[PDB]
Amino acid sequence: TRYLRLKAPFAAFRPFQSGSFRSTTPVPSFSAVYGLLLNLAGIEQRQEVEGKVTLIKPKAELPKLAIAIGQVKPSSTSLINQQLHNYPVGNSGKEFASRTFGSKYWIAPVRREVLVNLDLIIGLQSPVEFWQKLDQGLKGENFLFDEIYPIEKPDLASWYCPLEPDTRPNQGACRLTLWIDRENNTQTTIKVFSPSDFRLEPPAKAWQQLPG
RNA sequence: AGAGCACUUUUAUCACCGUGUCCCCAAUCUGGAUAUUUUGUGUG
Repeated sequence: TRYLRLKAPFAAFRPFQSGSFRSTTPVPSFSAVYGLLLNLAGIEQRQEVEGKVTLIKPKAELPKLAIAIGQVKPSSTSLINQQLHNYPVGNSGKEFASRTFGSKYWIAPVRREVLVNLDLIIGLQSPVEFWQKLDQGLKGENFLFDEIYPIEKPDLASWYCPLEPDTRPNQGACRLTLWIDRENNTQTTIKVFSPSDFRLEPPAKAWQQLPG
């Protein structure tokens, strides 16, 4: 129905299972977008549990919505190499096995990278109740978001759309994730996405319906 | 409350040492601002 714009000076979207060296994507993943939308709604996550894993999210009940992503200006990236919180991968021993109070004791720096600027025009098709809840949360009683204001109708920009095995893409993102829980599952099938540069509204294929 | 973003860019250090821009030189040589001009006119 109605959509909104946002911007931020710095951002970072680390792909999962990156390993030692971290990376990022020019466009935030769908799951991160959904998490941001849920956080702004003022509704907490369905899971309240603590342990080895803390993403136990059954899909039994969750508001339905369709999400599109826009991009107005390409952004470069930079890298910083300071420190990282290592997880032991070797038998190791000594001091780590002595104290053992949330130890994470071994430390070794490698790398990581961040973005230079972010400005997106996010598109949402949601029921009226969810939009009203968002309005109440924004107006009522990690350097990721700076400010938000709905300027839907003006300020056109490019969009993204999945591509079928034909022709060739340009300036396309590497990987994208729809739904994921950090345990044994099938992850997501569709990975490749490409942008299209045209002024008017995105096509019907651009909108993607999230299972959650 | 966004695929949970911490635990690290950390601790010391003289670009130092000696070194005359020095030694001679002329702005020199001549030239009539010259030629004429009444402060005149009257008052106890």
